[PDB]
Amino acid sequence: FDTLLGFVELDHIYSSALKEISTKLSILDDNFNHIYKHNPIHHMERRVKEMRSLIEKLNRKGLQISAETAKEHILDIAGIRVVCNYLDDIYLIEEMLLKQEDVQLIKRKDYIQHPKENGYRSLHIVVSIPVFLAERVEVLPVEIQIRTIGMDMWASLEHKIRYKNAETEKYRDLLKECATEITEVEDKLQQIHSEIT
Amino acid sequence: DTLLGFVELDHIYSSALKEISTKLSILDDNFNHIYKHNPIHHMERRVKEMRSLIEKLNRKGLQISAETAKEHILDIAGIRVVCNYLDDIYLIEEMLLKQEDVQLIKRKDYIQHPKENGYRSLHIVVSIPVFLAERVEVLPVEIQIRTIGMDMWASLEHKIRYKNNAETEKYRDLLKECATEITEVEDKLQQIHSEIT
Amino acid sequence: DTLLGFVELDHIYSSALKEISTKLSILDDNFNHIYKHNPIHHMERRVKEMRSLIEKLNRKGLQISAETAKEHILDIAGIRVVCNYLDDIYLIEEMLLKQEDVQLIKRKDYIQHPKENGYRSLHIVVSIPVFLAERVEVLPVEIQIRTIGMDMWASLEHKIRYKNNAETEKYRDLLKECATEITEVEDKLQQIHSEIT
Amino acid sequence: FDTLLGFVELDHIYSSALKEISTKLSILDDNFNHIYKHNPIHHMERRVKEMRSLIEKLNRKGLQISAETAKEHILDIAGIRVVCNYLDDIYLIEEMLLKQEDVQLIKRKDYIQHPKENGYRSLHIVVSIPVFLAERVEVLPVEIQIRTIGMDMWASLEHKIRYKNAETEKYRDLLKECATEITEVEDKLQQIHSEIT
Repeated sequence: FDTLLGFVELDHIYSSALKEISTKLSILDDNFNHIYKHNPIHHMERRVKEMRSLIEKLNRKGLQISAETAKEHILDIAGIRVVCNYLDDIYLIEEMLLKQEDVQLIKRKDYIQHPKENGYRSLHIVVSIPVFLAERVEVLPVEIQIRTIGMDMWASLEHKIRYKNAETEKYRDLLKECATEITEVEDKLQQIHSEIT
Repeated sequence: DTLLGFVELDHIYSSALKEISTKLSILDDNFNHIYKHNPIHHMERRVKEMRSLIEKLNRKGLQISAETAKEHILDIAGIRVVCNYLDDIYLIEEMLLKQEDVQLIKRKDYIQHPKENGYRSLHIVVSIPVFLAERVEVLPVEIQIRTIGMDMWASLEHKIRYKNNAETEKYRDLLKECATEITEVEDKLQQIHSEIT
Repeated sequence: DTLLGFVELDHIYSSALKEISTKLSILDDNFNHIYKHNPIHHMERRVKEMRSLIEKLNRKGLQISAETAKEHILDIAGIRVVCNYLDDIYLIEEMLLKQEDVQLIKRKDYIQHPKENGYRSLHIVVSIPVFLAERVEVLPVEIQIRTIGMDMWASLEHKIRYKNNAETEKYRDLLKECATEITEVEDKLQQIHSEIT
Repeated sequence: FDTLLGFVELDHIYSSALKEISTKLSILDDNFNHIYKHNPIHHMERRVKEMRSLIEKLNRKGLQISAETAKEHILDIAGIRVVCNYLDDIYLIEEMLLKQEDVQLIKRKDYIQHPKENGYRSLHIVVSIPVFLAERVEVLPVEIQIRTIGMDMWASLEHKIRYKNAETEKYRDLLKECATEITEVEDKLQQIHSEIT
């Protein structure tokens, strides 16, 4: 059906958006290491929301179900997580990214500055990037989650408890202890690395 | 010190290659999504090694430094885009050059007018911005767009000149015949492919 | 349940493809280190999708399950090894089949004896052990070894049959001519390459 | 010089060795995730010792300097670090690897069972693997260091203090605190993950 075709196109163009941001981030990481001897980025992961998740979300909001609706109302269709070696790399990567001429900052939420009640810590920014296609240019939003390795280890276990669902409450306070415990050890590693660089 | 400049040159022109690769990969994928055909067969990136920069500077009587190479050699970074069919070459060019941040610097169409020795390729030098940690660099990249068959020829011819160049005269008439025979069969394959699409 | 078997089939035959890819990549690299020439131009792996397994099972009147497919279809996993020159094909075969953990199952040389329609490739089915988390599987893999030119032909011919197959008769005489013309030029390029090496 | 050639060959064949082990590990990781919903491996890194480090080491031992000497006396010429998500993945990966028919265990040292005085924790195993080359098979040793993410974060900062050299003593006891602090939080994450899987 015609409606179906748009969502296939949607997956493809947002994947291209991820390619654009990944290359910028890789170049930033690589040049920081060249000038300096430190790679701010440990690894990255990319994902594009599955069409079924998009329709569900659109259904939830009571909106007309098409790809054009999806673009307008869901801005983390494309997501990239940037896992950093040290806490200062997180803020630093953001500065290096957002000062680029063709990167527009759309939304920002700093769960490192303001941790979640559960203990989740990450830096969330939505940015827009031009994507040049065969016969047009698309300016597309991309959700970038920037975090430390420890933050990433915490968030993945928490996530694995939630979706797979009564266990979350059972582990809620102990996961908060780990989020606190992970924060503390990462600032000690941060301040040792700050001193020697 | 002089040597460091060339390491810097390699690094930043390699970053330029990543930027242009991503654009091309996105074009190829979008072209395929629209017309059910992948124009690009493969790509190969290369930065000219410092010894290839110096002899070219020497041949021009230029002072031997990375900044002189930067100013005077526009194929320091080169990417070969190998296409499945001859008409794909000109579609990749059109799709690339209409991007606002891609500027055409030089163009020479050895497909429209082959070299006497039989060589064919479309050469365009374009400029691309590279966003680094603490500065932006606009760098030229030489793009050689050719068919698979043109690439097989050029690789062998390139493998006649560099190793034991004296024989370049010995095979010149036979390599011209092969270039003609490759052209002939690629036009037949092009028109069979055009008819069914 | 039946569906799960096929997901398992895809996964383990994909692992077989990784094992054989690594062997071939190591052979290519070592051949290059000794003789200053890379025999392999590129490779493409593919697992036949479940719909391609079922119709083949149906065509044979076989019960529709992953275990029946496993027993009766030896090209579930296929890798195409595209070589730079015709003589490289037989050297890759010899180098691969002498490995103690590679067993030849089937061989058919369409280069020595092309198909009437013009197709050429060397087909060998080999078995490879795949070491999994909790068991070892010895799985067959169909390897199609061909030159770049053979690959261009087969891709177009393959693109005549599957989409709008009626025209397969229309282009049959013209595709035969192209296969002949590709053979002729690849033997000239082979002998120029052999002489300088 | 003739001696030089052997060391070039050495780098190449030990790199092939790394390719063989990487593929096995990737298949193990991927199959564990298929059967179970957990990827034991977070990431891997490969390195082959630089020729200058090999000569220095041979010089240190007062041995004749050739590639053949190097193979005999240096068994971590090829090294792969396997960074695991949880502490139990480390032991588990080892079991899955060493039960494979063509993997021979050569040496083992468990710094997780027995931490270093500084606080370093990792599992070190040297294994041998057949590498099939163009015209021979080589059974080559490979050093595999298996560790947790936290262990890897600890070890990299410690390493960055040592090579870059009076700072090591300054940070010695504080790095020991982090090694202890990292251990504690990783066993809490381990026991939460053990309970829900």
